[PDB]
Amino acid sequence: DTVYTFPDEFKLGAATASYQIEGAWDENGKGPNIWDTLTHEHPDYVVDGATGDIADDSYHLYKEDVKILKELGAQVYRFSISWARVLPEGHDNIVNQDGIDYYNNLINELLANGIEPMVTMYHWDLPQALQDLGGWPNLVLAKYSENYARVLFKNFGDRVKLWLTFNEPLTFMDGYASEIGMAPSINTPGIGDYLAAHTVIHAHARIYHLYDQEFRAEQGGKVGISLNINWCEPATNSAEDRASCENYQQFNLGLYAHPIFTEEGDYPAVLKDRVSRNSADEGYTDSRLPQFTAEEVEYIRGTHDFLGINFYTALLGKSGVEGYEPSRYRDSGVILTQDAAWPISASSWLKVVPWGFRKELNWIKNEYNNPPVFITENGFSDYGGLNDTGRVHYYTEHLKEMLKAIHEDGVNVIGYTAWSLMDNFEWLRGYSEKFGIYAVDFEDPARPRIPKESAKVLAEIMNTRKIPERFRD
Ligand SMILES: O=C1O[C@H](CO)[C@@H](O)[C@H](O)[C@H]1O
Ligand SMILES: [Cl-]
Ligand SMILES: [Cl-]
Ligand code: NA
Repeated sequence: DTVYTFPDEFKLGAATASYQIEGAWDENGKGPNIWDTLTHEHPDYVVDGATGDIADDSYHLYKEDVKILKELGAQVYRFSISWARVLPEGHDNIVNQDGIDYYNNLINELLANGIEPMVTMYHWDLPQALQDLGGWPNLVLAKYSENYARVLFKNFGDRVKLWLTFNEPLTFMDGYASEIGMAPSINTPGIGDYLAAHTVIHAHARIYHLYDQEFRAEQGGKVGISLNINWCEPATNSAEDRASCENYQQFNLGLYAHPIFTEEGDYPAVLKDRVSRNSADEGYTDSRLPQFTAEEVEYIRGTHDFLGINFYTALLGKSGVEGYEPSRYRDSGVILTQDAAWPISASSWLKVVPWGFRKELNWIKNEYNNPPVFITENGFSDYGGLNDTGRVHYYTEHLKEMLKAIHEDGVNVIGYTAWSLMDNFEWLRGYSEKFGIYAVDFEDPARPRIPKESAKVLAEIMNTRKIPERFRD
């Protein structure tokens, strides 16, 4: 039963994000963010015209969140801080004491209940005042991000020892690649999304160096970043299809992880080279991919204490090129599909491919020299219901695959937080797609959280520190 047992030091818990759960979008001095803007000005972009104005009301109900975390037996709670709740103007001239108090109250409540906080600084909710300068494509945001992090480290770092600078820049960069998509819903594919990535990488590095310079000696914590990646399985066993899947890994994970997690640093060569060639062929004087100087490469590489991974699903990849010119997908040189045989979810993009998790963990181990990996998200959507057998099966299979990666393959996985503690605002899908292990009634002003079968099974896993026999192969 070794392969079914969690290592003694391994941390298990659950995860949320600020805009998805908090509500109180304009309460007690909080400034507006790009998701306030999207859901207020462009309800046509969101299922049901939903907003995060109330969501789970975790701004008011944070003690209820801690209660269910304690019931679950979570060792760690991953949550994010709302930038505009703390710095309503984005810049650090005004610090909102209400925001400071709120996150202190949550942190203190967690610790009093024996649950460790893990804090994501940026989970997609950029202050609108910073978007008005251009947002992530504008490199000035790297210094603004440093200043925001300083406020967080100063106020919370005495009690928070696990930090993630960013969540899924691969996803939020796409807010600069569509007029109707993720906030801020700007249509600059193949140009502005790359600029956003570049700024994020710079920002991450500044934040890490800040921690080293101003806080680490005193606080003794760890700073990472949460990167999402799908497994990409070759459609056939050919060398050509394998090449396309390597392209996928480099264009999705490597975009962020090669600069930070390798000894060499910089973007992956294939990323630089394919974008350079495509840009030339299309008549640009300059490559659409921004460049790091040698000094920047050195500054950025090594800025990590662990790697956060969000893992959900897999794709098939075959040799070829498709997508619009210009775009990151077209530049990446892979044709992506899903296998019809894979079990479905309530999300078009999410198919159940648990063995892909093990493959991805091995890819990461080999590419980045077995960094400590914390699984900061993994989970499954349905449309509702407490007898969530699909979600239970999703978790038990993915945890089994992860445990094989640890025990059989030697991957240094150090923790795992399920996405999500509770049903919440699922971005452009509104409240229509449910990812929680606790259900929430969004028509009940009290927003009660009630356990699904998956919450019960995860509690059993957390308590026993093993995969129960009935879920074993
Ligand atoms: O990777 C993610 O997947 C989740 C499910 O789509 C989403 O809700 C989180 O905010 C996001 O970080
Ligand atoms: Cl084949
Ligand atoms: Cl049994
Ligand atoms: Na302060």
